[PDB]
Amino acid sequence: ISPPPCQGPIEIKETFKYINTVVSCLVFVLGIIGNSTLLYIIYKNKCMRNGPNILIASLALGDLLHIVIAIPINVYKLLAEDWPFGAEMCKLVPFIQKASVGITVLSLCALSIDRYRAVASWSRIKGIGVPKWTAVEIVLIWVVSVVLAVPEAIGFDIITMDYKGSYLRICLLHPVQKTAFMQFYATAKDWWLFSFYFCLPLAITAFFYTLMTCEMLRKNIFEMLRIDEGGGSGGDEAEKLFNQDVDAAVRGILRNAKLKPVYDSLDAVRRAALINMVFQMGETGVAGFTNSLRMLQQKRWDEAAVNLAKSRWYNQTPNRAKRVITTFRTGTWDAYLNDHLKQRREVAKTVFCLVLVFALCWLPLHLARILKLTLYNQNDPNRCELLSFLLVLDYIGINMASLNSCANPIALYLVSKRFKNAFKSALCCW
Ligand SMILES: COc1ccccc1Oc1c(NS(=O)(=O)c2ccc(C(C)(C)C)cc2)nc(-c2ncccn2)nc1OCCC(=O)Nc1c(C)cccc1C
Ligand SMILES: CC(C)CCC[C@@H](C)[C@H]1CC[C@H]2[C@@H]3CC=C4C[C@@H](O)CC[C@]4(C)[C@H]3CC[C@]12C
Ligand SMILES: CCCCCCCC/C=C\CCCCCCCC(=O)OC[C@H](O)CO
Ligand SMILES: CCCCCCCC/C=C\CCCCCCCC(=O)OC[C@H](O)CO
Ligand SMILES: CCCCCCCC/C=C\CCCCCCCC(=O)OC[C@H](O)CO
Ligand SMILES: CCCCCCCC/C=C\CCCCCCCC(=O)OC[C@H](O)CO
Ligand SMILES: CCCCCCCC/C=C\CCCCCCCC(=O)OC[C@H](O)CO
Ligand SMILES: CCCCCCCC/C=C\CCCCCCCC(=O)OC[C@H](O)CO
Ligand SMILES: CCCCCCCC/C=C\CCCCCCCC(=O)OC[C@H](O)CO
Ligand SMILES: CCCCCCCC/C=C\CCCCCCCC(=O)OC[C@H](O)CO
Ligand SMILES: CCCCCCCC/C=C\CCCCCCCC(=O)OC[C@H](O)CO
Repeated sequence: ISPPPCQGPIEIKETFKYINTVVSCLVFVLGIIGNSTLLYIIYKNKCMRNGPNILIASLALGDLLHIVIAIPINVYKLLAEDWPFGAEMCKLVPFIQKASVGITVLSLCALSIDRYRAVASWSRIKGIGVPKWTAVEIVLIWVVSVVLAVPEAIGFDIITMDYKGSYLRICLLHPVQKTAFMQFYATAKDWWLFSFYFCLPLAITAFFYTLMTCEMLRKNIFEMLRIDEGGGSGGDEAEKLFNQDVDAAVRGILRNAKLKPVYDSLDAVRRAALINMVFQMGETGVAGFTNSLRMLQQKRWDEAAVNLAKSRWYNQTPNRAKRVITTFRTGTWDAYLNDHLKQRREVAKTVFCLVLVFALCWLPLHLARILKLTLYNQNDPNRCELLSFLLVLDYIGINMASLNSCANPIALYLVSKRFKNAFKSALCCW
């Protein structure tokens, strides 16, 4: 017997009824096949199961449970223009959904941490089967996500709304909560969702991804020099001593006037090539390539490559010079590519892609909720026009956030050739 009143929302809600229904059905089909296939693939590859990619199976299973339970209910609700179900279903759907993105949030954090740990060591000796502590991680992730979603199950209920004489059943977080905690949860829910399900995963994953790429860069520079010196051995002690020589070499470069401008201007990979040269000829010898240094300062890669090729250094040690100059030219590790550098590159790509896909899928909806919280005043005279914009962004945000439930298998297919090959075997060859 409770009502609402305006103008702008009406046609947007009706217009988006078909958009929301189509996106949900798309997510349902793409998500059901992609995540089932992903689970199938991950557990079968015993070298995958050995390590961090078992957390990706946790991702896929959590999204699968949301897809099979919550999305059909939402489709029925959209078409019915009412909540046709009972109170139990009203409590179940938001509980399942909140638990599922919690599993996604914590799995992505765990994946970025475990990838960082793997990079930090030399001569990694893997065990057989799922590592015991990764299994503990999975249980903990799922238990915490479920406990955090419990308030949805407690708070949601069915109420009847009267809209201009028409009665509608609506499933929502009940306006009156019984306990003081549940009343606090209702007031704080919107900020809490932004904090735990958006800010926390971005903070954890950005930090550990950054640590991981920094250690990958040091190991790649270490292998670059060892390969160019005819061979050598890695390990924590060997790397630490080498890193001190690198740090000292960069300290020298920053105190020499010819080298600092080109060094500061260069990217990380191209700085390694310049450090490589400093290791071979010393600091003053590198300063001699004024024309070449100028070209690298002005980003003339091909031009700089030719000038370096025409040098005494090139004549004496051509094989090393060719590799160094390719590094300058491409800004990649392709000339020094071995299995270690190959595996480091694939690892960085998959973690980066999954986190970025999560962030972009969810950012519009979180931005919706925030703008509505801070800005929407119904007491402001032009109340209905601002609502129209927020309602449209909220609808877009809902569909884009929903896409993340099916996006990870597709992203893995597109980014990792290992996963792409495994996808083809399971689907195209079945
Ligand atoms: C961490 O979680 C969030 C963080 C920040 C903001 C929102 C967050 O989560 C939500 C979200 N949360 S909610 O507002 O508490 C809510 C949940 C369920 C329900 C019914 C349907 C049971 C009555 C009504 C309201 N609501 C919707 C929503 N979608 C459609 C209509 C009404 N509401 N979408 C979200 O994410 C979109 C992705 C998604 O998967 N949504 C979804 C889908 C696609 C189907 C079913 C249920 C849901 C929540
Ligand atoms: C694998 C992918 C491409 C399949 C896509 C399935 C989508 C497009 C299908 C599945 C269910 C379908 C909906 C089911 C019922 C209705 C209600 C009707 O009043 C309008 C059409 C509408 C809204 C359909 C639109 C198309 C639809 C959403
Ligand atoms: C890449 C994935 C391929 C698969 C895609 C499957 C086919 C979807 C095609 C059309 C559905 C479009 C539905 C969304 C449009 C809703 C119509 C609408 O809102 O119309 C309002 C009207 O203009 C007010 O008068
Ligand atoms: C794999 C993990 C997934 C976990 C999924 C849990 C599913 C069961 C829970 C709620 C469904 C409710 C069904 C709605 C029908 C209600 C009928 C009824 O009245 O009885 C049940 C109620 O608990 C007493 O009345
Ligand atoms: C991704 C899907 C999540 C994984 C599967 C989910 C876990 C299912 C196991 C136990 C249910 C949770 C047990 C605690 C939740 C029940 C609490 C509750 O329902 O409260 C009733 C409320 O008080 C009435 O008003
Ligand atoms: C792997 C390890 C698995 C560990 C598994 C942990 C499961 C959840 C534990 C604590 C969360 C519960 C904390 C909240 C307690 C609520 C107390 C309560 O229910 O209060 C009654 C209420 O006051 C009457 O109306
Ligand atoms: C294959 C599926 C895998 C699914 C794996 C999921 C693991 C969930 C395990 C324990 C969570 C139990 C949560 C218990 C929450 C206790 C607090 C509570 O229930 O509060 C109700 C409130 O008191 C009413 O008024
Ligand atoms: C690595 C360090 C991470 C540390 C672990 C962080 C995990 C949770 C994240 C944010 C906490 C939630 C903050 C949100 C506060 C609840 C909502 C609120 O602000 O309630 C007050 C209300 O606005 C009055 O009107
Ligand atoms: C120097 C050490 C600091 C290192 C930091 C790393 C930890 C960051 C992790 C989570 C932060 C999440 C913060 C979420 C902020 C939103 C909370 C908020 O805005 O409060 C609501 C509103 O203001 C009330 O009315
Ligand atoms: C592309 C199809 C878009 C469909 C509709 C929008 C859906 C929005 C969700 C995700 C899009 C963003 C995903 C971006 C992933 C980038 C991965 C990447 O950049 O590769 C890593 C490498 O290190 C450098 O390329
Ligand atoms: C996953 C991506 C989700 C898909 C997102 C696609 C972008 C939707 C933008 C505008 C459509 C709705 C705009 C409605 C603005 C006009 C509302 C109105 O009242 O117009 C009535 C007339 O029939 C028509 O304009």
